[PDB]
Amino acid sequence: RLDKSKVINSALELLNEVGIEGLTTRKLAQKLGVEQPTLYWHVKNKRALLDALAIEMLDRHHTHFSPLEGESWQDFLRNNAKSFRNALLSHRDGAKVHLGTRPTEKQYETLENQLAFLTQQGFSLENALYALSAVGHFTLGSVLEDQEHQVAKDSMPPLLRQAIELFDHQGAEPAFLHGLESLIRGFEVQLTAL
Amino acid sequence: DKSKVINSALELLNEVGIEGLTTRKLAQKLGVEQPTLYWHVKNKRALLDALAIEMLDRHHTHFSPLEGESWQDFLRNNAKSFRNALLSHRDGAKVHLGTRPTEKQYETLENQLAFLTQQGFSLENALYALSAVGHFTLGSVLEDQEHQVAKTTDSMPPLLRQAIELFDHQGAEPAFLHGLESLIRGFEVQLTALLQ
Repeated sequence: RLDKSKVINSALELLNEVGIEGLTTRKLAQKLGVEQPTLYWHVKNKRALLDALAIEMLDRHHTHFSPLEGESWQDFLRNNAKSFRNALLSHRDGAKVHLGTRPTEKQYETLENQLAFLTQQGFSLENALYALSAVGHFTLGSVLEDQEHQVAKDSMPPLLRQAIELFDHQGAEPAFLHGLESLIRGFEVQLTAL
Repeated sequence: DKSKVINSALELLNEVGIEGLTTRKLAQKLGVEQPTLYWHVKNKRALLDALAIEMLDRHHTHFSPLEGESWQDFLRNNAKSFRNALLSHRDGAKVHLGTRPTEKQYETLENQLAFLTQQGFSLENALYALSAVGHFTLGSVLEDQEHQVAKTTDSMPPLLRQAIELFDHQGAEPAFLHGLESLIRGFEVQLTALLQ
């Protein structure tokens, strides 16, 4: 298994060194000191590699995937999103690596449980689904922006000036927590109306 | 001319996707030698910038409020407009990712912040509201297009089985519309707060 090999740690390191673009099975094979047929025996192509990496990031850094019992659905959602975000930021291009990942048998177990929890709070199955996907889409989107501008990082109009300096002083986390609260609060308003 | 290059580049994108897309492929698609194309597009990053910008010119048409329009309706129409641009071509959302903004887009950002503040939103609330909508929209189309690529419901657990079956029936749009409303309500609640 990849479990008993240094393939994942070696790819994770290469990822940090060159990013998802420069990460190829060829370079990984050279990093490992082996030729390609042997790396192929461990993992078949870059997509299968990224999948494994995505899941390792989740395994290592995605703490709050199911709700603490007694925890409100609002709290579950906040902490789930923060936890997913921490996973995506744990490595370079973590969000791009996640994109296109095939959920595992466990990720379905975990997503059945999440749907069970919200429907118990009076979300229709539809709205539970939409709620988790909106939080997920928002978070993925944020981290993608964030990670693309970690790379980049008067006559000017006041409002634009204020908005730029805002992100220099405060970074991306307040914007993240703000959008997350806008979502959770919007769910409450929507639930109430329906 | 550049119109020929861009239209041909858009076709190639639809044919081969963002990953198959190269300036080499584009040159041998067009009539021309690679150094000829170079003067239109330096490299893949420049090509992708040009395509992202073209999808926005063509389809992202609701970047400023049409006056009379409520801030809510503007935010809706802006987000749907933006989504249309990303969905207009294969891998549009990935093409958009990592494009730097033009001076015009910054000029647009000024106007939008001015507009939302005029409704009573703090600048910080204006700014974070706009990013939330943009980030939600981008993330949606990404996983949507990413899911479109996918080409077993009856083997998986009860609720999830029903949930995904629901997703296939009513495609991706309803989830997007609903999440867009949720952001808008969250914003409205901020609007009615004694202290933003």
